Amino acid sequence: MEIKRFGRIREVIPLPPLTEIQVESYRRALQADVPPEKRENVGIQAAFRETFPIEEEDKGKGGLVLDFLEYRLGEPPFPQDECREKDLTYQAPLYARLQLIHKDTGLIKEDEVFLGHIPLMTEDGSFIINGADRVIVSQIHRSPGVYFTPDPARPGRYIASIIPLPKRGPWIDLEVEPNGVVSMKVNKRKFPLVLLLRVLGYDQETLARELGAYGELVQGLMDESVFAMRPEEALIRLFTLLRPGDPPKRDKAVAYVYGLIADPRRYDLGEAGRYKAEEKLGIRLSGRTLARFEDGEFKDEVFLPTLRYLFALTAGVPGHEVDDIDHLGNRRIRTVGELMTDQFRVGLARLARGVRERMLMGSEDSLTPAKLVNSRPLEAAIREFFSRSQLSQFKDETNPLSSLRHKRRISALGPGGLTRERAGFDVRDVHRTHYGRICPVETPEGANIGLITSLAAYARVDELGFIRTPYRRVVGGVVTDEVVYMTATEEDRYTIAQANTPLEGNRIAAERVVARRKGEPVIVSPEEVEFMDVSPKQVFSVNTNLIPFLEHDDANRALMGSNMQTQAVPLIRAQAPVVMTGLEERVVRDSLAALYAEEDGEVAKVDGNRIVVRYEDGRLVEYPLRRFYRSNQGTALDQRPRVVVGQRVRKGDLLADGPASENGFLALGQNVLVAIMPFDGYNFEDAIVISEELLKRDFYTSIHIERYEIEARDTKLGPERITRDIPHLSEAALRDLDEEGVVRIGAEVKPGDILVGRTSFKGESEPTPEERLLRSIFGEKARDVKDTSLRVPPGEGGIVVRTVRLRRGDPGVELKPGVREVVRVYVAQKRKLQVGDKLANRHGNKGVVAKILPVEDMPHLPDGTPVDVILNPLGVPSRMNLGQILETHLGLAGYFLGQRYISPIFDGAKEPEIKELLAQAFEVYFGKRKGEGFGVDKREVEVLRRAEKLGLVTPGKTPEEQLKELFLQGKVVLYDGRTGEPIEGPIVVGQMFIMKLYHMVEDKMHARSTGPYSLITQQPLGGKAQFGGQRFGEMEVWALEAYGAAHTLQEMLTLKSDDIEGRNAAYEAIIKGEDVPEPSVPESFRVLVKELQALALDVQTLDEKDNPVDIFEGLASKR
Repeated sequence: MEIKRFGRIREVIPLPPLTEIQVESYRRALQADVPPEKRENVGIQAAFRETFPIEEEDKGKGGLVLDFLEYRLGEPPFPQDECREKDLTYQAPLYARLQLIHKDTGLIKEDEVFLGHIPLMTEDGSFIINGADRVIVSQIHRSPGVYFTPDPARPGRYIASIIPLPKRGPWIDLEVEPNGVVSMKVNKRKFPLVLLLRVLGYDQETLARELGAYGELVQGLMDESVFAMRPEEALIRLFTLLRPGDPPKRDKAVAYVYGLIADPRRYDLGEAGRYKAEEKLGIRLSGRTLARFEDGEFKDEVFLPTLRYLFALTAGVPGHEVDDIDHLGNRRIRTVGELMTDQFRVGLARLARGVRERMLMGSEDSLTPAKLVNSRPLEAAIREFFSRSQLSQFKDETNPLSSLRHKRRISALGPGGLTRERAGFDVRDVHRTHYGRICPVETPEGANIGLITSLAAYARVDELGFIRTPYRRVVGGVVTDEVVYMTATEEDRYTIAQANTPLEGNRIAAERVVARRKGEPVIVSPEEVEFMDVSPKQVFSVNTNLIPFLEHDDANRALMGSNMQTQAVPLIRAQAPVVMTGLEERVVRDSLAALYAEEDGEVAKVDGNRIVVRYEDGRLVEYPLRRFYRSNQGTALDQRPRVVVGQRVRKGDLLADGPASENGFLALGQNVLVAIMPFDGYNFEDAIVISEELLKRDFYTSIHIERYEIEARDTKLGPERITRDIPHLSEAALRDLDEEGVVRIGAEVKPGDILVGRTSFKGESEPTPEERLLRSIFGEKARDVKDTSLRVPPGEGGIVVRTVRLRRGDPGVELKPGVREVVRVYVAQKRKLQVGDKLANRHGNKGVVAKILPVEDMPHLPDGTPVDVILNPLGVPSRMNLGQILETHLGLAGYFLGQRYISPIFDGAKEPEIKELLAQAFEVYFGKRKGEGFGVDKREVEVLRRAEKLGLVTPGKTPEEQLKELFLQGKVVLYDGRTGEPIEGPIVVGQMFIMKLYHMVEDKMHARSTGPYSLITQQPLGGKAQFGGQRFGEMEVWALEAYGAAHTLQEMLTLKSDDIEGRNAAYEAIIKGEDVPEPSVPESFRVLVKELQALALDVQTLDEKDNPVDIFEGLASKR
């Protein structure tokens, strides 16, 4: 096979490390690989320094100084796989150096205290919390700064906002309502903007003239002069303004709080907050946030500039001071590291809280180790974030691509501080700045609609979570190969152009060429083009980039296509698309599906379980291959060796293929020849007709594994024994229960077979009088033990492949309390494609198999080769994704030309280039036909007749020539298969890639006859083996109500769900073939009446004449 790739836009730079976000964030987060000497001090070390110097001075005796030296964590308790076999949280041990000082001679240094076991990251970027690999999804929010937004209801003038995160930490607003008041609010109630400047030292005269000479608003400032005439007294006066009934005297205490340390922030001095400053408003910052504690007299280079800019914003063009909040230079992305560092610091505070109490509890000086440190907080805290945070979830590894995406996805629903469930509608939409920074497709149509999405191609989190998107520079009419990752904000200052601009190299080629200033499409000139787009790829996400001709598909349906791939299941037979975009390679590679060769060398052994290669460096290493592992969602992950024995390997070449790779290429589902016409009704709205032949070959077939588990619980009635003993009826069911108790590996288990046996006790506390007689009659001596045995749940099982049992003397495992022992049973099964299944191409055409046709009679081409699947055309006009029809065509060429292609995103193949390849295909198709010995059918000629009358072929040309034309159009003649006659009119056909979608647990069609019932609510409930009833909602009630369905609705409310006495007599009646009984009162009704009686109210039903009647049959009358 050969590869031909069409578009030419010089791809200047390789895509970045896809999991860089997850990997590097945790790198900077926990800087543990490098000594405390190394400078990166953010994250852990930062959070540590933040709360370590615990100064506790006076109330009794103090002068406490506990100081941090160096943070070191290094020897993991156990390893990865052992952490999955056994329930274990892969976490590194950490204990930093600590030394507490004394006001008396002595400083005790108790070196280590290991508090907090913090999880580690896998080399791919995923975690391992408890058994399941988990992932921490990034988030978005208002980057702590100051903005000015238009006022709420009064059309008049807008107000100022100062945003300080963490939560604890004031939230300021400056608003002027001139009849006599100005408003500045910290927690809530407002006060004067000048009483404060006065406090700091700004007097009426110097203030008003320098700041607002150009600003008449200065008059509101010098207004209440009575108080402006006393400096430091203004300090006490504002204190007075706050409200508790506090001591007037507190020298410089609260001013400190809004001064240097806590409330304002320790975000790195320099670029954290001072960036939002010098560019947006005001020039300097002395001390991180408005901070100072040297003379008692505070300095505030921030309090005056904010007003300075409000006087400026309100008075003209110092610049145009309006902040579009959604500008990404305002909305920041929280990489993993930050998310963990914050929970780590929260724990540090919980820790430092308890320690303070113990600076008073310890008797004399030996209080360094246990007296100050308790590991209970940090454990619960960080543990809670990895197992319970709404943000970290099961790794979605249906197929690698999936998990990769789930690792990079961004969420709102988080801290609660940033964006909750209320809407913020504007945020949900795809903002202008989302360019190269977020996929415009990447959003879950439905409930949580704009609140989530995975990021883009070249998108990278620079220093602080600001997705900078790359844009290359173009000085004059010259375009460069240099790139600038720009902030959202700066992007608007320049005139940027799209990549589609005809380029000669550094030369722009057309005078009137498109560019877009700031969210506005603008036809600019080559001389104005300041910057240019990097690529068509950076615009979207990975998951999306994988789509062929994205260019021709409605952005709405292209979403479906992207989410579809996230639902792709690994087939034992994985093939790459006949037509690819170009990243399939990089996907499998950057994801960790296939195994690549470190350095050059030769191959030694090629097992089905290992490839021990020999590098030319004089070394050889064994490369195990995850034979058959269980993915979180139950898909097979096997590495099939692609290298033979003794082979010189290039550095970075596929030794084995990942779960779904063919040859280092991503491959899901399989390329199948497909006709695109209507069949009877088999493909009616969105139904798919499939050729039986597809099953003959093991084409769409997938291996699944479910993990049934049972426990031996300790009841006070007697331990539940796990034995081959199944008390009541046969040995026939005990065969596969070979091992005494457990089931034998390799045994075929059907629904209702014993997977594992167990024996618990009969009653709650007492034996049975009636059951006493029966046992005695045929065999008194009857093991009173109950059959509580894990059985195959309806639905399906396969053949047991592995089993695990953990008994009494536990190795290094965690058995829950009461839990005597556990028994796992891994079962595997081959899933061959069937009518229930759903398959869908990358474009979005989704559909279910409705009929598997015998190759005998499905559409067949002139040469005996028949089509595998017949897709309905109707599904194409409405939806707008011609891309699939473009794929099919290139596919046809690749079938006869025996070649695969790579059509980039928007630069790819072009309609003429394809008509070209089709022209070559015509000779392979029909050229052989010529030589093989035959010409054209009566049929082939006949469909030509109807085709020229149609208008597909130039009348007057020879059939040979006419068919070429007809072929180039992408359609060929097809005969029925059932009749052998032709299908009037050419029909297109070709090689379209189609994947098979994963079957959810719901897919296991749930059918329930009778079963359990809830304890307080008496409505049907399922769980383990009984399916659980379907819900009959109001919307459905009305449906019946509309109909004359009286009884049928009664039934739905009585006999079927709540009529306690009803459902019982119901069953029994049915059992005897009795026309079911007439409904008794529903328990929902009785539950109610009583609920109602619980409250004073008395609800009594009445008769024809206002008289009693009785709902509660006979249990309410007394005694």
